[PDB]
Amino acid sequence: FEFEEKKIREIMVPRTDMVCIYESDSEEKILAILKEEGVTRYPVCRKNKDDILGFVHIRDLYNQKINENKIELEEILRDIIYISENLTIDKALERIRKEKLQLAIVVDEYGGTSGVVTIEDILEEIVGEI
Amino acid sequence: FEFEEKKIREIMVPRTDMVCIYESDSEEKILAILKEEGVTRYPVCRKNKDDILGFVHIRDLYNQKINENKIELEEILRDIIYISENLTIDKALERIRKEKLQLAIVVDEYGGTSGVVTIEDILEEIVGEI
Repeated sequence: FEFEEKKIREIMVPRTDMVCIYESDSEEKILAILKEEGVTRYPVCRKNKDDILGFVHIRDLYNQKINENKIELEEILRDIIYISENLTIDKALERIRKEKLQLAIVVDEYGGTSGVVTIEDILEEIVGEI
Repeated sequence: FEFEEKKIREIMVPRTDMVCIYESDSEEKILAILKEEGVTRYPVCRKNKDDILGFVHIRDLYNQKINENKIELEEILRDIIYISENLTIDKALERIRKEKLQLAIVVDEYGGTSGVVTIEDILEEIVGEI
């Protein structure tokens, strides 16, 4: 019940803690962050965290590097959806479920990135209330 | 180069640290461990960690519970492969890549479970050496 009134803002990884791979990051930096972080899907940014280009999956990154000794982000870049931070957790699931994606960029009232949230984060929260 | 002589034993989650969902676990216990552990794919065991039935993915578990208020493991159970702990990391990748799976149960010289290893664990190790 509590997740019908509860906003996505409450369970997102906030902008400051979100890890973006920037298109200009070195390959060394990318592997260093994939290794430290325990995470499978990374948003890719141009310049700043408000210009999201899409996301990438860790397996794709590693297969590029292993097979060719070069990471080409554009060739493995996968689409994201944007949702408002005032969307309730249940309508978020409905939405992301409908679009067939696992990852949402969460957007503030000024059209900036306020954070990021995963389909699992959202299911984890809902099954909580049941 | 070092991963051509290096065994899977060296990068597996060992038996003792591996988390198995047992077929007889309560639903409460399952959600409690999915929540604490930061992990997407869980082996399912009957009785002990040497009788692996397959594995399950966290999204499937959560969708069962949310949609029906009941977890039925058999209906979401996905196949695993077994590899020897003396397989080298490169032949492990070849093997798991060939079978189209993301998760291997690693087996000792007595036919027991010595641990578990993921495709990402293995790519993470290989790109290390390059």
